Amino acid sequence: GSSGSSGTGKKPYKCNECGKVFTQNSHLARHRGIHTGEKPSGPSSG
Ligand SMILES: [Zn+2]
Repeated sequence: GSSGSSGTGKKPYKCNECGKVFTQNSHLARHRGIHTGEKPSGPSSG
């Protein structure tokens, strides 16, 4: 007695970070990089 769910992501490979899709996983894995990094911890003072 409830709406049944179905379908995870027909797409080949999507970026759970932004949502970009890449036919080839390799393209995605490498892309995800654009996200990681550039995460400083406040001021440096050095
Ligand atoms: Zn992304």
